[PDB]
Amino acid sequence: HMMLAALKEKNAALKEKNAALKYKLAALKEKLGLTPELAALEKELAATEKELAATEWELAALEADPNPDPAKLAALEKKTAALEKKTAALEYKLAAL
Repeated sequence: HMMLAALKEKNAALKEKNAALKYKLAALKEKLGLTPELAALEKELAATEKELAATEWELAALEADPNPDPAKLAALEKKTAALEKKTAALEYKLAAL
């Protein structure tokens, strides 16, 4: 439960970051036009968003489980860390524009 509570908080921060990146992306599209780089970053943001939605389903099932599988919890933890790195990389690509 302790490790699952932290994963829920990390997921919450990731959804908030993804939303703000959406508004930054759209703002950059206005300032610079639809450049091929922005189109690539939008495609990467849309993908990352879909993986974030999928892992929230895993959080919910693990929360409902009276004895949550440590293996599934560890799989979610590594997936959350990968998405945190992917989102931070996308944030840097956007800030560089």
